Amino acid sequence: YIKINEDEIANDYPLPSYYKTSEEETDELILYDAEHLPHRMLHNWALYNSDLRFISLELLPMKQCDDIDVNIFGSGVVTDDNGSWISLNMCIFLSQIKEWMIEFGSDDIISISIRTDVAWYRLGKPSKLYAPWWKPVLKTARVGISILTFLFADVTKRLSGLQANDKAYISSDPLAVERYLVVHGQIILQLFAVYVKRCPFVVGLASKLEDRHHTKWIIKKKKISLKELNLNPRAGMAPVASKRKAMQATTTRLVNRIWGEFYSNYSPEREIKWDGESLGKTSAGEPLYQQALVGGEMVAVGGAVTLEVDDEMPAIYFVEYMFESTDHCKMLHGRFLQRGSMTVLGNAANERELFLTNECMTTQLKDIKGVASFEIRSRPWGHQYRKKNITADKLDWARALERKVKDLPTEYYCKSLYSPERGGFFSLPLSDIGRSSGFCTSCKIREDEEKRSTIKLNVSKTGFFINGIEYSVEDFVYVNPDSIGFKSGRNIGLRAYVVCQLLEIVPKSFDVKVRRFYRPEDVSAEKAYASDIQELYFSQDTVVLPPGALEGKCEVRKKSDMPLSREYPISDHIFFCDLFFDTSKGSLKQLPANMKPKFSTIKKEIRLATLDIFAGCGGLSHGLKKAGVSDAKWAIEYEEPAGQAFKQNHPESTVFVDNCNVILRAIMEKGGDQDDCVSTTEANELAAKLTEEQKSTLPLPGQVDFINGGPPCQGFNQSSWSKVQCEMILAFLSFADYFRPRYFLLENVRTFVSFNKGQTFQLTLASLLEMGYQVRFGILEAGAYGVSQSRKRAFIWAAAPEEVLPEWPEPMHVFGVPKLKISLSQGLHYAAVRSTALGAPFRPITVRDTIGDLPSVENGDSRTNKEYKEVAVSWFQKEIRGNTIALTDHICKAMNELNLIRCKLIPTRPGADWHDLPKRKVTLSDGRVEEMIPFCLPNTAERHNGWKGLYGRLDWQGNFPTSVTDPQPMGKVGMCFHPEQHRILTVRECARSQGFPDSYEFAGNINHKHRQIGNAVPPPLAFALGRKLKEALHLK
Ligand SMILES: [Zn+2]
Repeated sequence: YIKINEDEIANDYPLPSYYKTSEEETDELILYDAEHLPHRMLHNWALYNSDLRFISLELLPMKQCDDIDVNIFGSGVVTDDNGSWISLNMCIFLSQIKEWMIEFGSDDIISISIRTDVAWYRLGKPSKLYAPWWKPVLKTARVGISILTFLFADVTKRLSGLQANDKAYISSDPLAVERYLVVHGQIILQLFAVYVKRCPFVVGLASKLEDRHHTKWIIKKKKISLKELNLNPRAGMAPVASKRKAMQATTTRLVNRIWGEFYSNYSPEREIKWDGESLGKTSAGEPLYQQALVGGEMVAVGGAVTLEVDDEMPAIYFVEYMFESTDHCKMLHGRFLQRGSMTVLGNAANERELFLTNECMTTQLKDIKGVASFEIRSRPWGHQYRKKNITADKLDWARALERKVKDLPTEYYCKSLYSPERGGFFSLPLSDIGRSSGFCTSCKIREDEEKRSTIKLNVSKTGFFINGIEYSVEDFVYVNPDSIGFKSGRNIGLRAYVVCQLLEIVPKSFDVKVRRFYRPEDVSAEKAYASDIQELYFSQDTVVLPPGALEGKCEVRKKSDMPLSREYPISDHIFFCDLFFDTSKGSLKQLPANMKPKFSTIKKEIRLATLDIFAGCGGLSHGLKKAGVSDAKWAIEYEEPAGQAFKQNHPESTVFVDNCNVILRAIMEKGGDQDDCVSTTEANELAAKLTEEQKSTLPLPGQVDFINGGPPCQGFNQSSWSKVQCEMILAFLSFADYFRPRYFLLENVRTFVSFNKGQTFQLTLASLLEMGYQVRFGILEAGAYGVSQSRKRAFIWAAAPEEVLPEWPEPMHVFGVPKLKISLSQGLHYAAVRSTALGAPFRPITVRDTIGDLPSVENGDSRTNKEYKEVAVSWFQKEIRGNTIALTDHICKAMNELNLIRCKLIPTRPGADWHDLPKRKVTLSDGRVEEMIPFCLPNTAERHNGWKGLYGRLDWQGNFPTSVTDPQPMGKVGMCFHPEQHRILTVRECARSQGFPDSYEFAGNINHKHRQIGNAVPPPLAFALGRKLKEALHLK
């Protein structure tokens, strides 16, 4: 017997996918424990190997065989045989199928059947997931019947002559079609043999199969004897059974109105005389005028005028001041009033809403096309003003509709200042605009920015200014490392800022001489490992640089004067120097006292009551509480293990382990607002079934001052209203609207600003602006703030009109990722923070700095309590271990014997992955011969090839990849193995990768703990945001 394995057939079949199902699954031998076998047939069947990888039916033999090297299992629904035959166009799991059969469809109705060791199985319509592995079998059957209708090289020429119109077309190339025929040989040879029996085509095909021999087998006779247990991978596993029903979200009448209106309107449903007297004179001695006539209509400071434009739509300018030119000219100054449609909002903005901008313009009075009605909205803020705002909104909308019906001029309103450079909508400086004093604040800002572009040397000849930063003699500066003169291995060759001491300014328009400081990583990687992050080595290397190669200023002190407080995400540009590094010998020595280097010399209750929606294990809440800005008094979490973990880590919190929509409905029912609720009847029934004690502790408007959390947006095409109605972002925005918190921090994945052609982001911004918020957005990479796991997160800050929008934390660690840009419109882009790829104050955190001291554990552990065996060595271990003396959650997911063998066979070299496993039939101590190489990708499809990272180890000096949120030791494992040990990353190691302190505790199964760790904002990034918010909170 001759068989062809996956190497040749892999071209036609798609990329290998894996089988998943629900908990409904029963054994097969127990149903029928015991040629003349039961003929039970199958619905929604599927086939797989021992790794639950979908496998073509072509890999099973035709006759009896004593030993079948390839093991194959199946699943489906066992049902009564009805003699269903195919011509064109309770759940069970099978045992090791021993063969398969084509039944001769004399009336062109050929069927499909399989034989396990117990009973026959006729095959019906398969599962939709297995259809890609099902269609090629039908295609080759159609080819076989086409040749049968026709009746070796003559046949190949005949079938190559056919074009793509016929269903039995393969390819016009003789060689490719011959390869296709020889690859699917037995599937045609047996079909021809069951009809001609000794036709030359048959013997030619057999000869070709021998020419492409890949596996021999022995044909035998009746050997049925039940001597197997089940050996099925599916047997014994408990599948995930949640698939929570996406019920319609509970929303307020405002958010629902906005989203429904958007998805229903779109988606697949002259005399120029003055007026008055001058109130003063400008600096240039020009008259200052407040009011003027234009073509019979009015123009005044604080109003808006229109400028004639070439087509398109006229531009609107907010008048700042009016003056008469020296040559008796009527001229005015205005600020650009961007229309809502041209901002990042796009089509999700009202027609009547305009946004102030920093761009200014100056023009003659006679160039005005006309004056448009324009008012500034200053509605009061607070939860108690929501009903009045709703009534005013309805009245204004009715008035606008009435005016549009009678084709009257549109009345505009402005309530936000759109700054794309800062990337957000801010509050209007009502006391700084429309001053009519002849001074434009935006013009002053532009002039100041222009002044921040010149390399000017001060009169003292001992310093200069660059980028608005003053440099002086004896200061400490940053120099780009270049200016001096694998997936895991991202930060493998990136150097931090070169710290230098600027000694003398030598003119050349001048160059600066700087003495060099040497970082620990310059000596060796091991020295950088066992040393502080903020340590510098003194040296006597002086280099001359242009003044444009200086990035900032820092401080350098001794060990005695270093600050006592040590926050983990370091926001202080402070280093300490104690040792001397000699480049000639590379030897570190003590600092001699002969020179005595001139080092740097020293010379409330704002905590906000917090409601944390979708809290999870509490990473964001812990980070914000460590920064002294959040209380985490209330939390809401659907998942039971996540709520348990939150209650474990935050005992003082009040955790609601319930649906967000149900909790919102209960809150809005307690407050007395039922007519403002858009909720399903199921939500009403669930909310009505709540303990009175729980309803007594529910939050109410006025008791919440900070709402934070990340909604689980499904995203992923322009979905209709009936599909976007069930998203949790609507419930989150309804929470924000009803409670009216002073601050609102939304967190989501990087692709949040691109879901549904970016409509979700625009709609979120539109809802937040309709509420009356100041909204800013950005994308932050957690890897640049201390963690060793790259994670890009989109953050949206929202603040009350009278509050201050927090700034974005400055990245302080090197990370090789370009600027993270959000595209607004008109080719404009916004970057939240600078890309610390070519330079940063501190070196990147490596894997060894994170998991280099934890005790070793074998593959699969359950001991949740252990003791440390090695003292903390690096800076990260010392900082994250703290005073903890009991190691918790140091357990790893247990892999089967085959996966353990595969992991042990992976070499402990950087960049190693599944490409390094040897090709050999392995045999674990179970009687199950298996292929060692996990995947068999097609030779073609280069883009769909190069599957690097799967079964991949971690580089010691690399960083944790993004693909370790939920390690899965069944199919596509990914880059999750340990750098040195033969195991998957433990829960504690994954927590340390995200910056979770060793004192943090997780709850639930290992899968639940990993899901909590992967779904939480890193406590480092959360703490950085918290301290930025604390800085913003002290201004007000
Ligand atoms: Zn201006």
